[PDB]
Amino acid sequence: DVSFRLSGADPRSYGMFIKDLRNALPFREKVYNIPLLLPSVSGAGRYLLMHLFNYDGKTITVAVDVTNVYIMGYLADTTSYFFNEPAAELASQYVFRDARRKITLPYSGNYERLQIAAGKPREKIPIGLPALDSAISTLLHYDSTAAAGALLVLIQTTAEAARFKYIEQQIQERAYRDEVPSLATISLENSWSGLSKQIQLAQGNNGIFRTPIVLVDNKGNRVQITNVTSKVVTSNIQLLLNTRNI
Ligand SMILES: Nc1ncnc2[nH]cnc12
Repeated sequence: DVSFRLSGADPRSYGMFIKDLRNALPFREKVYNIPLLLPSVSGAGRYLLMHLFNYDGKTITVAVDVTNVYIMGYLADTTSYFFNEPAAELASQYVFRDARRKITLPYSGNYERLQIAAGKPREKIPIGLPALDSAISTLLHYDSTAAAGALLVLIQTTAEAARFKYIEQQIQERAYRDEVPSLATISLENSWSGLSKQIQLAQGNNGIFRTPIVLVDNKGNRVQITNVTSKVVTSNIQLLLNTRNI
């Protein structure tokens, strides 16, 4: 289980929470020195539980699928809430079985459906650690419109920060002030499967990508990633989505 408490949270303890989250995800192989996540894990062993405590010390417990870092649902007080999709429903068989009631959220867990329900695209939703604090507080008292925007903050400050060191950095910069994500953060979020597939395919091709991935960089310009020598590969991506699961 990993745990983060926002009271006392500073860029450094956050950096540490994100290092422990990565560290808690099982892998048997490293492809180009990046952890390759497992193709499947069975049952209960498929879910990591994160305890998040907001500044006032209230907690929600989020269940994450360890094969692809997907947030499946969460428990607030005595109620579990799960995304409306098959994988979240399978997850309910193993986690939060102690909750007095189980509520299925009107939407599934991907960004398209969540932005529709929340009302804004995520490039207009400020993220940071004050926004994570706010998100926890929202999720404690059900409201499904408000839960959609809070869950967009929650995904980006935990699962997306574990996947890319750049997003973790970005959230460390927003430790005392929220700010909308750069377009580089949106691009990276959207490319994880692609990037993961081509680094794994690069293995039998001299570290060269069979199809290059285009990203927006820091300075907002289009940039083609073509082999594993790239800074995106050497420094930025931290966990690889197994090809079996793409
Ligand atoms: N529900 C989710 N959990 C983690 N990463 C995601 N990316 C998009 N939706 C996500």
